[PDB]
Amino acid sequence: ARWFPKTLPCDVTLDVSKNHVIVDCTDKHLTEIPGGIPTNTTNLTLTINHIPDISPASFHRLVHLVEIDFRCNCVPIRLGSKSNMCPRRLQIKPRSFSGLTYLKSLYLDGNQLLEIPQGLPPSLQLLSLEANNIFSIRKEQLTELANIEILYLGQNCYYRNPCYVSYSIEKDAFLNLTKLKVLSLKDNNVTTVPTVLPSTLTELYLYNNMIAEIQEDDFNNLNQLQILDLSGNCPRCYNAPFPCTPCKNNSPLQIPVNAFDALTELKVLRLHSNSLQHVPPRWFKNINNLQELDLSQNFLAKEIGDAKFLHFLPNLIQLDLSFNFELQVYRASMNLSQAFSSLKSLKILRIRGYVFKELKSFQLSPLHNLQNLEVLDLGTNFIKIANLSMFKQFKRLKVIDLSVNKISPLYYFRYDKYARSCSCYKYGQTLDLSKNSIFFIKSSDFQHLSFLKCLNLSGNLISQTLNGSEFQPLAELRYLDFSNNRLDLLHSTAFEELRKLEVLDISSNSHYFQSEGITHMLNFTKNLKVLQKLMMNDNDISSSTSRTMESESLRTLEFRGNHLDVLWRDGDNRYLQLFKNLLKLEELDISKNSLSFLPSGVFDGMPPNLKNLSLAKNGLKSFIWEKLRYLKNLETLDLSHNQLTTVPERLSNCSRSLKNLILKNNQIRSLTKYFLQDAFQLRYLDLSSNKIQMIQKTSFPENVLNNLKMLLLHHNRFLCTCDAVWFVWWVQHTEVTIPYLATDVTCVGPGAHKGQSVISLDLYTCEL
Amino acid sequence: ARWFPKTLPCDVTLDVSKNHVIVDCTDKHLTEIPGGIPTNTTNLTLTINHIPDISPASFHRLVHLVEIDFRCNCVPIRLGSKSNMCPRRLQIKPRSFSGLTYLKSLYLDGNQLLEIPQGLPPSLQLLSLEANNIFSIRKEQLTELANIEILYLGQNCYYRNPCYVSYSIEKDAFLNLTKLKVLSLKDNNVTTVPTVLPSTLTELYLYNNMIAEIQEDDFNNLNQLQILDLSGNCPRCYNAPFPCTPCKNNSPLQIPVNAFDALTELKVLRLHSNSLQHVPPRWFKNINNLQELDLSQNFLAKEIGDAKFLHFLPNLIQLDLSFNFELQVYRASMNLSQAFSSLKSLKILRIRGYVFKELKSFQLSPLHNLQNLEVLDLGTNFIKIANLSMFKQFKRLKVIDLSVNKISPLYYFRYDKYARSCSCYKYGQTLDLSKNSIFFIKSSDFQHLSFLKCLNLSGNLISQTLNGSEFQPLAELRYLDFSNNRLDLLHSTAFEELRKLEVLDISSNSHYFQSEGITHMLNFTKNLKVLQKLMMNDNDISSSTSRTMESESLRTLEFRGNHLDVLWRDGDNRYLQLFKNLLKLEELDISKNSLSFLPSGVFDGMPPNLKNLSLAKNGLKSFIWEKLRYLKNLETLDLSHNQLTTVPERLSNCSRSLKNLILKNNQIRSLTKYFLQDAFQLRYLDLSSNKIQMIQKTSFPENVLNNLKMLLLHHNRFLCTCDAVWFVWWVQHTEVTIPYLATDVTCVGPGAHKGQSVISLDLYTCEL
Ligand SMILES: *[C@@H]1O[C@H](CO)[C@@H](O[C@@H]2O[C@H](CO)[C@@H](O[C@@H]3O[C@H](CO)[C@@H](O)[C@H](O)[C@@H]3O)[C@H](O)[C@H]2NC(C)=O)[C@H](O)[C@H]1NC(C)=O
Ligand SMILES: CCCCNc1nc(N)nc2cn(Cc3ccc(CNC4CCC4)cc3OC)nc12
Ligand SMILES: CCCCNc1nc(N)nc2cn(Cc3ccc(CNC4CCC4)cc3OC)nc12
Ligand SMILES: *[C@@H]1O[C@H](CO)[C@@H](O[C@@H]2O[C@H](CO)[C@@H](O)[C@H](O)[C@H]2NC(C)=O)[C@H](O)[C@H]1NC(C)=O
Ligand SMILES: *[C@@H]1O[C@H](CO)[C@@H](O[C@@H]2O[C@H](CO)[C@@H](O)[C@H](O)[C@H]2NC(C)=O)[C@H](O)[C@H]1NC(C)=O
Ligand SMILES: *[C@@H]1O[C@H](CO)[C@@H](O[C@@H]2O[C@H](CO)[C@@H](O)[C@H](O)[C@H]2NC(C)=O)[C@H](O)[C@H]1NC(C)=O
Ligand SMILES: *[C@@H]1O[C@H](CO)[C@@H](O)[C@H](O)[C@H]1NC(C)=O
Ligand SMILES: *[C@@H]1O[C@H](CO)[C@@H](O)[C@H](O)[C@H]1NC(C)=O
Ligand SMILES: *[C@@H]1O[C@H](CO)[C@@H](O)[C@H](O)[C@H]1NC(C)=O
Ligand SMILES: *[C@@H]1O[C@H](CO)[C@@H](O)[C@H](O)[C@H]1NC(C)=O
Ligand SMILES: *[C@@H]1O[C@H](CO)[C@@H](O)[C@H](O)[C@H]1NC(C)=O
Ligand SMILES: *[C@@H]1O[C@H](CO)[C@@H](O)[C@H](O)[C@H]1NC(C)=O
Ligand SMILES: *[C@@H]1O[C@H](CO)[C@@H](O)[C@H](O)[C@H]1NC(C)=O
Ligand SMILES: *[C@@H]1O[C@H](CO)[C@@H](O)[C@H](O)[C@H]1NC(C)=O
Ligand SMILES: *[C@@H]1O[C@H](CO)[C@@H](O)[C@H](O)[C@H]1NC(C)=O
Ligand SMILES: *[C@@H]1O[C@H](CO)[C@@H](O)[C@H](O)[C@H]1NC(C)=O
Ligand SMILES: *[C@@H]1O[C@H](CO)[C@@H](O)[C@H](O)[C@H]1NC(C)=O
Ligand SMILES: *[C@@H]1O[C@H](CO)[C@@H](O)[C@H](O)[C@H]1NC(C)=O
Ligand SMILES: *[C@@H]1O[C@H](CO)[C@@H](O)[C@H](O)[C@H]1NC(C)=O
Ligand SMILES: *[C@@H]1O[C@H](CO)[C@@H](O)[C@H](O)[C@H]1NC(C)=O
Repeated sequence: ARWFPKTLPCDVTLDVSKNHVIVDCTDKHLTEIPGGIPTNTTNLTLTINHIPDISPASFHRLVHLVEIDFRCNCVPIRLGSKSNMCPRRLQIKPRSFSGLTYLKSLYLDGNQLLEIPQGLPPSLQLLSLEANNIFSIRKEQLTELANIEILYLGQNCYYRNPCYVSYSIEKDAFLNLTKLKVLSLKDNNVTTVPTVLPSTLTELYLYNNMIAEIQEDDFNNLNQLQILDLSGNCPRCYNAPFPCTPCKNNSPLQIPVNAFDALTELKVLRLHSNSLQHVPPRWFKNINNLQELDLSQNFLAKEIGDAKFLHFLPNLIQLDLSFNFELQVYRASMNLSQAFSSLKSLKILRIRGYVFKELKSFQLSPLHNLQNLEVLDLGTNFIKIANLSMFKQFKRLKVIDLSVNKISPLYYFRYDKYARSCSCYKYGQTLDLSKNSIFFIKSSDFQHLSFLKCLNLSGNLISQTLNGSEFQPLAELRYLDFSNNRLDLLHSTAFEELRKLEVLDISSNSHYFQSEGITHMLNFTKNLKVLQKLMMNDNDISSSTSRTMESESLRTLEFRGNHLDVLWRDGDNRYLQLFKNLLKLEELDISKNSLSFLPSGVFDGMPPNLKNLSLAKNGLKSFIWEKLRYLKNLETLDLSHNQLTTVPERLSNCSRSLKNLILKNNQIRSLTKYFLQDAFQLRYLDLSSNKIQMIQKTSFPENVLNNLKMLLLHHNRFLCTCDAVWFVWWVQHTEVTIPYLATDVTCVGPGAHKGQSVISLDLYTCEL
Repeated sequence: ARWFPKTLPCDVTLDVSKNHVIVDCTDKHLTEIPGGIPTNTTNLTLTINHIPDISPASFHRLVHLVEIDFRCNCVPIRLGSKSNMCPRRLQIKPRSFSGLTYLKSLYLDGNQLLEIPQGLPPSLQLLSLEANNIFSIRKEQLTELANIEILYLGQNCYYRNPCYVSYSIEKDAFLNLTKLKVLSLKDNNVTTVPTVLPSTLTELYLYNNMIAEIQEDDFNNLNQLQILDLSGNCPRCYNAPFPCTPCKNNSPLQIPVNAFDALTELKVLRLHSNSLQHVPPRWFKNINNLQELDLSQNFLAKEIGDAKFLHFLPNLIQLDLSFNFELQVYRASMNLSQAFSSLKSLKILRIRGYVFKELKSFQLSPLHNLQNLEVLDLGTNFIKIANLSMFKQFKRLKVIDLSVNKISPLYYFRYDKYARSCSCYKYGQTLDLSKNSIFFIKSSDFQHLSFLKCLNLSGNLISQTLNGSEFQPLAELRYLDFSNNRLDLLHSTAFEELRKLEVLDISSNSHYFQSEGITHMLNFTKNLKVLQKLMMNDNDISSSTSRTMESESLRTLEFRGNHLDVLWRDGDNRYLQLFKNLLKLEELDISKNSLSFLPSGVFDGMPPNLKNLSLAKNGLKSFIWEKLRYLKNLETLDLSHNQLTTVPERLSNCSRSLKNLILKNNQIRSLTKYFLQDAFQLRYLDLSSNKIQMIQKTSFPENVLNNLKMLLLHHNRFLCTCDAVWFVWWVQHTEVTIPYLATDVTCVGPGAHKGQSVISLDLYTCEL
């Protein structure tokens, strides 16, 4: 019971520990900075709005501001919305920030600014001006930034935001920024490394530029540098999904052998897409502490078979040599140099896109005694042959990734993976064979792999009648992803040899379920004694040879994207107890099953401990709410995206345990007279995207409403007449969380009130 | 144009040739028969409504009625809607039909009637009472039906509409119906064939009943019978998708060897699902003219290898022996008796669900000299091996169907396929291998099959880099369905050996398009010199190695379900001419491509003769209508299911050629002042399912409206005030075809008019 309603269209959080008062106005369709922002505001976010200008009046009384995030109020045309394009660039008048003596962070990215804003306070530590039109850096324009530590200037001149000229940086522009630690000049059309840079730099990003050559002294004074990224300078442009201009004569980025001598603290070196043909060992002479090295998207296929530089990297943790294939060559094998054995600290090795026909055990011998190796990624290599038993010498690994290959019996190609916008590994040893050509499996294929905990066979070509003998050696397996295959459940003994199986995914195996009159033994679960979760989504199941699925252990069943409407055809009672004997089942997802109605017997046929039931996206037109009495343990009921027109007369007379009721996206036009009357257990109600006009106190008693963790009412058809007097007052003065109050909890009428938020509604004429 | 607007909620057609006045009130949510039905009405349909009763007032003036179709006004609970269930059965008071002296047809199906309606006129020839609760036939209740020719009484006692007792038919109930030709007692729980039936019967349907035995004299007097169906009496219940009770001791339907002796005119005999183990030749002794024989869903696997009865069927056109497999037996081969060679007239032979491992050439030798054979269907047999070259001896066939098998290098199971509700074959010789396990193809696989015109490899496991050598022998092929495979377009020479290919379907081959950084040669079309149509739907294409697709012959390209939003990413101009060099292209479907906007250059990049463009289901939020000037041959533009808010100021100034404009399912709230001014080529406009409130005369000039073949305005937000005076009058008096006028061209306001049809609107108060 608030005494003064909050009409400000921003979320106001109070973090009393750090004295911070956070005002978040992100994406509120604002054309001006709203009035009434708290005077003690420390963090103000006005991101994704259409405020055309900043002036001394903008933050006049907000003297305690430590951060202003004013991003994307005039986003460049190619990066922004075409339905609501920005007409003019953001105008910043003088003395807008100079009075803010506590300002530490200022983000003005994506506003089409032509110059670095001046009159900034001396307390500023972070300045961000990405995706603007600033492509000439002058020393006089950086004088104000004396105490700056982090400076983002990238994305001011590239294909999604062109400047039509080379980027210019005056000599020693950044040299006297004595506290500068992070400098990013990525995606800027830069032609040379700016010199002299301040020796305090810890991170330097110069990737996706036009730097053809590094001078031997470009990084001579950067003895504190930890991260250096020169990627995308002389890029490898074959199959580039973005406009890509390589260096002439197919030349690499020219780096002198002594260019990194001063970088004794370097931990990360990124040389992705630099068209490199050799990696001279001399580069890493003085770099002893290097931990991450990205050499992907170069022409290093031959170098991988020699790689003498690896002898100088005993502390390297991560090495990436992906997409170094030679065009038009299909190598018979992967030639890894013996030098890989000197990478004592290596945890992750990635060599995708090398392109070779057959993987043999001895080709991985240089990796055999790398004691800290955790990930070996050889995906996207068009490997046709691989004896999986070779991985018996790789039991210590966490993931063996052979995904996207031809084995049978956006990251590397995105322009800027760090661009700013406006899984079974946890089970243990994983062998990922997903998106391969395995059409048939036999026990001998998995010999010597009894240590595996997860096997991903998703997206293979397996059209087999499994009988419980195919995975016999996989005694420790806990997770089997068999999705996107053609499983034929002729035998109820399928998967029974996987005695420790906890999760089975057989989703998207619709092939044999789509053809009429063939056997489907859905009772196969009875033999899996420790199975906790079963997924059989998108199988188009409309028939079954077994009338009951049984399990003493299963807790979760996902059965979405099937045809329970056909199995439960009215007059056919045979499958109304299909899930009844899944005695420990707690979660059942039967959404997207074309259930326009539920026959009588479905609720009585549910297993006894059912907690979360989803009947979403079914086209449900009616629902006998009283039948929820059968589900004595129901806590969550999802009826979203259906065609329901009513709520129960008494929700308490339907379920004594229901905590979360989701009714969003239905056709509800009104609530029953005593809907939530005495439903004291309800903690979450979603009635959003319905057609409710009125809500009276009898339907929504305050003794129930105040207990709610959340109440969603947005996108309804609220009629703001004098009959809505209680609802409007309650919404304005309630502590109960209701999202979208200042953006989509609106009056649709009458007249004057059409389109008006109920939070700003004044109904004084109703009490004269 | 019209002086008296039509306010009747039914469609009224006038067929002056056959002298009919057709009034169709189907599915109009009627609770009473509407007043003002034309007195000359001959055919009155009131199907799917909620009219609770019929009385002498119902058809008082309609003396010229020849047909009353009053079906499904009180559909049985298990067959009808659960959101709007019928409360009480249809009440028919006396003298409702007795005055209709020209009534020839009366359909009262699905109304929960308890007895055969009495007081029917003597002119009645067809009476239909399916899906009612009439399960006792008495001779006295049939005396009124003296001139009846067709009588449907089925579906009155079965699992979807139970009666809880056996069906009763009095002795000789139908005997004195001297003109009865068709009698259907299907799905009725009948225990014996009713006798004596009138000798004038041409068709008798007794399927899906509890008849365990046929007496030798049950059909002794039926010398005019052409169709006899006794299916589903002692059914084969393995994998039945409906409640199925077999005859005890697994006994078949017992048919004496001489039961069909009087049926000299029998053309169709259906013995589907009768658990038959033998087919005695003696059954067909006096049946010389039999044309169709259905013996599917029996236990005739052994009989197929003997089948001496086939020697007595030289005129048989269609033979079905599907789903006769022995449970738990996987035969090595198909044993077809040599007796099949005596089926001289056979055109269609179906033997699905026989279940055998290997198909060999000599197993089909009994079929070699059957000169009229057109269809050989061996689908759903779990065949693992088959030399496709064997079909060189079957060049005369139209279709060889091996669909749903395991070959590698609802019809038979529906309860009642004739239940009443309330393709490349045209190219020539087709070989259907769809839904098989072919993972790799080579030229030799298709040796001796140069005669084929269509090959369906849809839904196989082909993950190959085709290079133009795999289909070398298929010189005459015109249609290749390669959908639902894993095509890898590494080579632009794929499919080039198919020199006569007119249609290529490579839809749903998304596998290799979903993985980043691999080659995709979309320029492969250049080599296909007579290709007319290319389908590459649902491939998730977001990248391409070729910037242009080329073709001198292609007329139709389907590219729906891809990611042109990614290929045409703003700032990337490389693929804006992807379709430009498809010089003869007339139809382009680029719907479902996530195109929230179209970058500049898309329209200029279109090929010159483009006539039909679909941009449906894209989430398009804006559209520069002026760019249609580039498409000088555009005739059809589909912009349905998008988020457009406006129409062009003057459509004629955007396109001089546009004839069909589809804007249904958008967010349009108003039309421009002169929208259709001088749009002389416009013939079809769909503005349905938008949010239009008002339409003024200026937007819709009469010289343009009079050329429209159709104008769709339904499901809008029409505001029926005095400002809508022109629109309301025009809708009422126009001759332009506007569908859904009496069901979904409604006022949403103000007050009194909410929910009212604009056709029934009286605005006389606006002119006083
Ligand atoms: C087709 O006709 C048969 C009879 O020829 C109908 O079956 C009969 O149905 C009734 C009602 O379901 C059965 O009676 C009940 O039996 C149970 C069990 O003994 C008893 O507890 C009840 O009090 C009641 O007496 C009757 O036994 C059963 N007869 C046979 C021989 O099965 C059948 O329902 C009809 N089909 C349809 C679809 O209406
Ligand atoms: C990781 C990036 C992959 C890009 N390349 C690829 N994209 C796609 N789609 N498929 C590919 C399959 N392969 C293997 C391959 C390589 C070279 C040659 C041709 N060499 C012969 C000429 C004389 C020797 C044939 C090959 O396979 C049949 N590379 C592929
Ligand atoms: C047309 C309806 C098909 C119904 N049956 C079927 N439903 C489904 N899903 N898959 C099937 C695969 N097959 C072939 C088959 C038949 C019998 C036996 C068992 N016999 C062996 C004991 C010694 C011989 C094994 C078989 O394959 C492994 N029939 C199947
Ligand atoms: C309010 O602004 C301050 C200052 O810009 C933010 O402080 C940063 O918090 C992160 C952790 O989230 C630290 O890693 C940084 O070192 C802090 N920066 C400075 C300069 O102190 C703070 O996070 C902002 N709060 C919110 C919620 O926006
Ligand atoms: C990067 O800088 C180059 C120049 O170094 C820009 O290229 C020039 O662009 C103009 C306008 O298109 C042309 O008239 C010149 O001929 C180009 N010069 C050269 C050498 O190519 C380029 O546009 C800049 N990049 C971006 C994305 O703006
Ligand atoms: C109007 O009713 C007559 C009589 O019921 C229908 O006539 C049938 O037309 C079909 C198709 O030509 C014939 O096969 C039937 O034999 C005719 N029946 C009789 C009894 O003559 C006519 O089709 C109905 N018209 C419409 C459009 O409903
Ligand atoms: C591996 O590659 C190197 C060159 O990179 C070559 O010297 C060596 O002989 C190759 N060995 C094998 C086994 O291919
Ligand atoms: C696979 O390798 C194992 C050794 O780990 C060996 O026993 C087995 O025979 C090999 N099989 C094949 C097909 O090479
Ligand atoms: C298996 O791999 C697919 C990708 O091919 C991925 O979507 C899925 O999450 C993986 N399974 C698990 C359990 O990690
Ligand atoms: C399962 O099939 C394999 C051959 O694939 C066979 O060795 C095994 O005996 C079968 N299992 C049973 C229970 O017959
Ligand atoms: C599944 O049901 C069949 C009968 O249809 C039975 O033979 C089989 O043992 C059942 N399987 C399990 C694991 O209960
Ligand atoms: C689904 O049930 C699990 C317990 O089985 C619970 O952790 C989860 O919160 C439930 N989902 C919701 C939305 O409450
Ligand atoms: C609870 O609901 C049932 C069904 O609607 C009804 O019969 C019962 O009377 C209700 N309780 C009360 C107190 O009326
Ligand atoms: C074919 O089946 C019949 C019995 O139906 C048997 O007499 C005959 O020997 C069988 N021949 C072959 C080749 O299987
Ligand atoms: C397939 O049959 C043809 C005869 O038409 C023969 O030439 C060919 O060798 C056979 N192929 C195989 C794989 O047996
Ligand atoms: C190929 O078969 C599939 C069914 O497997 C069918 O949907 C498709 O229409 C067939 N292709 C043609 C061109 O008839
Ligand atoms: C295409 O593949 C076949 C089969 O591997 C091969 O014989 C043929 O030489 C290939 N074509 C070319 C042009 O390499
Ligand atoms: C497709 O383009 C490639 C170059 O990217 C070229 O080698 C090939 O000949 C082209 N194919 C056709 C059929 O034009
Ligand atoms: C126009 O082309 C579309 C496909 O883009 C097609 O579905 C439609 O039937 C065509 N209409 C006419 C009148 O040609
Ligand atoms: C559009 O209308 C203007 C004004 O009448 C005219 O100048 C122009 O030529 C027209 N363009 C087209 C494409 O009809």
